[PDB]
Formats: sequence, C-alpha cells, structure tokens
Amino acid sequence: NFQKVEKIGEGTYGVVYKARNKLTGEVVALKKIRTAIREISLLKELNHPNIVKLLDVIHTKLYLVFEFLHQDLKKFMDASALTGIPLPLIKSYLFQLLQGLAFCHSHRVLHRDLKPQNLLINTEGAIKLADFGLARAFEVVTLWYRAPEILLGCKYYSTAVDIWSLGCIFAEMVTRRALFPGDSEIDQLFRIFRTLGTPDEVVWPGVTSMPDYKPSFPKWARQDFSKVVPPLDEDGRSLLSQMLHYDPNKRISAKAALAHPFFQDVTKPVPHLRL
Ligand SMILES: CCc1cnn2c(NCc3ccc[n+](O)c3)cc(N3CCCC[C@H]3CCO)nc12
Ligand SMILES: O=C(O)c1cc([N+](=O)[O-])ccc1NCCc1c[nH]c2ccccc12
Repeated sequence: NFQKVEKIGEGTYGVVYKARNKLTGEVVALKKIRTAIREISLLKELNHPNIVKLLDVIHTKLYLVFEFLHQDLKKFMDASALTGIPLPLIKSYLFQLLQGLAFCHSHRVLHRDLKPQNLLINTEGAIKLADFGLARAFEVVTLWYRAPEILLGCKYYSTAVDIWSLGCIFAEMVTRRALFPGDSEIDQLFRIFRTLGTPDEVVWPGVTSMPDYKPSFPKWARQDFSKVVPPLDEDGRSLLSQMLHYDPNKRISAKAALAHPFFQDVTKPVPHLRL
C-alpha cells in the first residue's frame, strides 16, 4: 500500500488513520468508508480555512485522504475540564465554526453530525469542521447534539440542524458539561424538553404535526438560560438562545450569528496544546 498507518478514531461513516505517504513523506489522515463519487470530488477545490481539506478520493472500498490536525475539541475540552477553556478562545472557536458553517451552508452542504470529536484544532488557533455526514447525503451513536426536528422525524431538515449542534457545543465549552446528554432518541428529546420546555404551536408552528410528535408527550415548563449556562454573559446567552430556538425557521443562521454583538470583541488566541 502507499502509506504507513495508525488508528486515531471512528467517524460516523468510517475509521480514521494517521498515515505517512511512503514516497512524499506527507503526514495525512485516511478515512476508510464501507454518481456520489462526483460531488464529493468537487469538495477538493471548495476550500475554507475552517473546513478540513480533502486531499484525495479513492474507490475500490472508499478512501478519503485529509489534511492532518493535531488535536480534536473533545480531547481539548477534557484536558481543560479542571480550569475551563478561556472565554476568548471559546469565542474565537465559535466564530470560526460559524464561518465554516456559513461557507458550507452557502454551498448547500449540511454537516448533520457536529460534535466535539469532529472539530479539529491546531497550534495556531484554528478550528475546522470534519466528519461531514456526506455519505448518506450522497460504536454507540451520540445523540447529544441532534436537533429536535431530526428527533421528531422531519425528513427534509435544513442547515438549521447544524446551528443547533453548534449551540449545544458552545454551551458545553462554557459549562464543562454536556447540555443534553441523552442515551436514546426519546430520552434525548425529553432532555431537551425538560430544559427548554415542551414545544407547542406557539413557539414552533407545526410541531404537533411532526411525524413522531405524540400529543401524549409530557408538558414541561421552560427554565431560564440563566440556569442553563450560568457563567456565560448576557451577549453569549442571547446568541445561544437564538441558536437553540425550537423552530428551525426562527433559529439564527450562521451568517446572522456572525454579526451578533457577542463577537464585537472577538480575537484569535492561541490554545495551550499538549501533543
Ligand atoms: C479529517 C480527518 C482527521 C484529520 N485529523 N484528525 C484528527 N486529529 C486530531 C488527533 C490526532 C491524533 C490523535 N487523536 O486522538 C486526535 C482527529 C480525527 N478524529 C477524532 C477522533 C474520531 C475520528 C476523527 C473524527 C473527525 O474526523 N480526525 C482527523
Ligand atoms: O469530512 C468528512 O469526513 C467527509 C466525508 C465525506 N463522505 O463521507 O462522503 C465527504 C466529504 C467529507 N469532508 C469534506 C470536507 C470539505 C472540503 N471542502 C468542503 C466544502 C464544503 C463542505 C465540506 C467540505
């Protein structure tokens, strides 16, 4: 084979290896997965600083060669759990991720499975989206970041599902605890309901006609964001509240989120990375 190879983890659609090109010496990441071959390959020339670069596509069964990043945000959050990630770095990372989402959404590409392990960081302060759910689009599953319209059975969900996931990640960076740590689809939905209130037609028109909506759902009252992400200042809570709107049509877009006052003082700090 063309590479020398070491496992780094499991994406949603296949296993990921750190590897060195035998002839070139390039250090890269290889994802092994298992027409569509087409639109994936366009993504080689659609590049953004906050999206992981796809280097090559190879089919026998399907290999994807990516640039290599040195840490993922789950490991970085775990490493930072005793002290917390500094607010300026949280804010820089959120801003960068919204830039990546604005870009891919503007090209009508959804991610669909944002989670801390899929967000990759380097020593220079960048963070990049990875592990796009693009294989269906063209070992226990984590539901903690799933938008409620997905859980309620919406077939044709939108770019808003990514804003929801990013909102959950934002909250988790701030509080150092997962916002909605469910272990089943209904447990995930009811954890969301218990925190944000059971949605109704007032806050989410059409929710009661969603495929998996049940009139027998318990009706929980909404608690206040002061309780949900206490340390976060009012600008951060306002932005988070707009990222976690039940109605996908009221939920803030990535482009709109970038203009939120929370980012008026955004900067690009350097993380303390132990590699
Ligand atoms: C795009 C392919 C890729 C490139 N770098 N990289 C990294 N680098 C960080 C890193 C390096 C060395 C050891 N560790 O533990 C982390 C991790 C990672 N992933 C996290 C773990 C689950 C699989 C996979 C998901 C997201 O692609 N995927 C990638
Ligand atoms: O990230 C993955 O694992 C992944 C998986 C599959 N797949 O499984 O078919 C396909 C593509 C993937 N990444 C592409 C990253 C990418 C480069 N330029 C872009 C421009 C817009 C949106 C995204 C990108």
